[PDB]
Amino acid sequence: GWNAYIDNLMADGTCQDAAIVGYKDSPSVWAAVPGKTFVNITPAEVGVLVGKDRSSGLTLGGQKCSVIRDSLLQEFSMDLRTKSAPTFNVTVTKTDKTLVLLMGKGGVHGGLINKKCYEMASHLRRSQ
Repeated sequence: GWNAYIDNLMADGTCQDAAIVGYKDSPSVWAAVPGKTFVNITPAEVGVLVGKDRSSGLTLGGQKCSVIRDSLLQEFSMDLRTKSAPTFNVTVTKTDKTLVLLMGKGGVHGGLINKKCYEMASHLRRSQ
C-alpha cells in the first residue's frame, strides 16, 4: 500500500521520485514511483542508510549519490545529491518504521525537497 503518500509527494509536480521503505528486520520498498529509481532500492542499500557506520558515497536503487548532510539517526534526515549531466536533490527522513525518500526535479531547491520529505515523515509518525 502507501500509494496515497507517494501521490501526495508527487502531486505538486516539483519532484520526480518518491518512496516509502520499511527498514525494520526485513527492509522492503512499501511504495514508490514505478519506472523511476527508488522503486529499485535494495535491503542492502537500506542497511547502509541506517547502518551504525556514518563514515564510509552510497547508492539508491543502484543510483550513486553523495551524502551532503547526515543526521538520519540523530532532524532524523539526510540530504543527498545524485552523482553525475544534471544532478538532483534527494532527502531521506526516518520514521519509527519507514524511510521516506524524495528526489527533486532539476532546479528545485534542496530545502523544498527536505521540507516536503520532513513534513511527510512527521505526518507518518502520527499513525505509527
